[PDB]
Amino acid sequence: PTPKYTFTERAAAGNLSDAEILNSNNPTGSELPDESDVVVGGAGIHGLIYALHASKYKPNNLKISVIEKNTRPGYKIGESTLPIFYTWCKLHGISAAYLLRLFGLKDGLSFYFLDRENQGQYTDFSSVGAPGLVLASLQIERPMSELLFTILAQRNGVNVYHGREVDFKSTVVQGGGQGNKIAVSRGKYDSTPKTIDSALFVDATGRFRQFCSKKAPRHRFDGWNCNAFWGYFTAPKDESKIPFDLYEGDHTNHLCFPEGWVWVIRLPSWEGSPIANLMDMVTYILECADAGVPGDELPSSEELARMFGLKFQWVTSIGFAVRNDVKYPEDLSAYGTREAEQKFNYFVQKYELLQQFMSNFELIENLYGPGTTWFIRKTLAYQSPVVSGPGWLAIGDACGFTNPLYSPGINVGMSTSTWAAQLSHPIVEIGKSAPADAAESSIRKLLVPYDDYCKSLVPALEQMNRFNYVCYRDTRLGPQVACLWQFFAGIERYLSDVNIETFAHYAIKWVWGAMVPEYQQVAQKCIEHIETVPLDERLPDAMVDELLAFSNRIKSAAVAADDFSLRWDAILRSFDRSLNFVEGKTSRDIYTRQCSGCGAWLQLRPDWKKCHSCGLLGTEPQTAVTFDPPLTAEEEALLYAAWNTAPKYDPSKELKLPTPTRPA
Ligand SMILES: Cc1cc2nc3c(=O)[nH]c(=O)nc-3n(C[C@H](O)[C@H](O)[C@H](O)COP(=O)(O)OP(=O)(O)OC[C@H]3O[C@@H](n4cnc5c(N)ncnc54)[C@H](O)[C@@H]3O)c2cc1C
Ligand SMILES: CC1(C)c2[nH]c3cc(Cl)ccc3c2C[C@@]23CN4CCC[C@]4(C[C@@H]12)C(=O)N3
Ligand SMILES: CC1(C)c2[nH]c3cc(Cl)ccc3c2C[C@@]23CN4CCC[C@]4(C[C@@H]12)C(=O)N3
Ligand SMILES: [Cl-]
Ligand SMILES: [Zn+2]
Repeated sequence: PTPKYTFTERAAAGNLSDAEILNSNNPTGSELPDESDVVVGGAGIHGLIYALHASKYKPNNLKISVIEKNTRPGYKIGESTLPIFYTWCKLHGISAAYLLRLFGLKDGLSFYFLDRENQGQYTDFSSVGAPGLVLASLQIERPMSELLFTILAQRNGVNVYHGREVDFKSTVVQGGGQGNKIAVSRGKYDSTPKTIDSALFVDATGRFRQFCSKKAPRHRFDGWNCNAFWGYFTAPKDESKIPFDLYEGDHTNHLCFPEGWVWVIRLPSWEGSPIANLMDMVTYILECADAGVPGDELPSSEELARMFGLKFQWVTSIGFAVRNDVKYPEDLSAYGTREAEQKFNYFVQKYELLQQFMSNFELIENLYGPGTTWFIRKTLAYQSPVVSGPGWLAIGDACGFTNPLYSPGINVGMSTSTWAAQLSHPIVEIGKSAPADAAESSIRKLLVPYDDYCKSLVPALEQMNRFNYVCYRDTRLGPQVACLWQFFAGIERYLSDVNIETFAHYAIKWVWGAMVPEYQQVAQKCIEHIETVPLDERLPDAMVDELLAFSNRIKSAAVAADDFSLRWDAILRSFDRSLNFVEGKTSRDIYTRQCSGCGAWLQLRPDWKKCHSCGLLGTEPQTAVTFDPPLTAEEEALLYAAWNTAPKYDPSKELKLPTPTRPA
């Protein structure tokens, strides 16, 4: 495809604002429609996943308008994504060659557990992702993922309006498929709001819960909650002085300790780029995806930035997520002038390993505009007690949220967004095909499972969060109990069989494994023990021994009962094939390498000879995947064969679940 500069030129010819150039790409036009089947409040990632999935699940059935108050896709925290999300992107026709032009490669999770009383001691738990011919995960800058999904939405019959605000004071939402009247303005100062007559309203306003807060108070779980404070840093090409052995920047890295943990996410940033030029670059990428342009013949990230007049740089997202029963000194002014900055820098010098780690990084000022050098968010976890009602439902963060840890926000959260999307077709047709009272009853009954799923979902994720946090108080429980169990219970068995049709059904059965009975049993034993030890004390060694022996006893039976074949010892660096911990073991598969020119992490596969980020020809990517223990040529062929194309939908085949086989 020859690149087009359609939006760049249109923006300049008409002197168009950011919201105007974006809204000019809408199928129905740059102004709001008088009527729609669905109106979605919010074009964060979940409002857009919802709109894309509803449209793709049954095209040309629902008219969908997404209303977003930001003038262009806005900054959001929440950058790490997981195989289920990549698979969703691939099912929606965007595979890794194209996604890697926009986003950072993620190919593993790694955990380093710092001993608080023996400064400088640590242990680790490391998993790899998958070969490049199998799948990828992604580290995403959220202004770019929300732009990608906006453009993709507009190319699939969905209208997305930036610069517009749902007015929840004058909006009317009513049941029975009768009629919503969604008031949309440019903000509070605007006294010519427009109304969209519509059948279904979707609350995708995230943690602000702008509609469902009207139906129930925010719910908080018992016990401590968490706070987060974070910033953006350079991303060193040379990672070798990082003080953790075998550290890799293409993992989501977790530095874990009694008070909480630090995330470390390497990702490219497009900040400073004009919105119109970005629309042209994204549109080009999608035309290239449509045409099947091979990776090596697709321009690199840096070449796209030259072609479309963009700004591109590598950054590291680094943040604390710590318990809110931490005691701070009253005066933290030695550490900075803002609270977020003060608590971040204070926590870094509490651990010699965090200070040594951070000394590989340089703070970026105001990456996302003035005031954004530092971020702080307090009291993270909450649940919405009501997530649907006559004329509406809620998805994503508007249902509830727990913690950054294991990235449930996007990757588990998209189970609500994609199930709501699928359900939206019969909800709208019911209202068009039955009188009001029966329509409303039928819709209510259809949504009982969705309501029930959301109700038990956040408590399960909250118990998952606490399980990990308490085990992070010790350098044996963290890796050998909490990480082991999250990986065993939550690995996505039979993900290669998922298709658009089964996606929501599969996703709601996953829950990161947090509903697996043996997982809950080990989690409750640890939480019950550890929560009785004040935060400022070390766990008694006998308590660690007892909890470790318990975990291992439950684990060995649950692993024996699982029927899913997996080369556990190639994925986890420190465990054998039966998921037993091995004190010295370092061996495992190698799926990635760093470009020697630009530092970007790359997937090893023989059809990608050039770095996808800077274009430098891998000297001769003789560097092939290393399987340890080895695979034959046939076994390798078989592996890649399973992941080529998702199977067609078979309404008679039953869905194989992601979770371990039950013991019978
Ligand atoms: C510190 C931290 C780290 C995290 N890390 C991760 C991670 O690594 N991975 C992960 O998966 N998750 C992570 N999360 C969770 C993640 O940030 C959220 O789950 C996710 O961004 C929520 O998406 P959403 O679409 O529901 O809401 P949002 O992305 O918050 O979007 C809601 C949208 O609604 C809009 N809106 C609000 N009011 C109106 C109105 N009246 N009219 C129109 N529009 C409106 C807002 O402008 C906004 O764009 C993290 C969360 C925190 C706090
Ligand atoms: C199931 C997947 C998505 C997965 N899910 C994880 C969760 C955690 Cl917590 C850690 C690691 C993984 C992995 C690594 C896997 C293991 N599979 C072996 C055959 C194909 C595949 C898919 C992939 C692979 O190549 N790597
Ligand atoms: C298993 C069932 C009850 C189910 N349970 C769900 C839970 C969620 Cl969260 C979403 C969708 C479903 C479905 C739809 C299914 C899928 N099955 C395919 C073969 C037979 C069957 C039974 C039925 C079918 O025809 N429709
Ligand atoms: Cl993660
Ligand atoms: Zn490069």
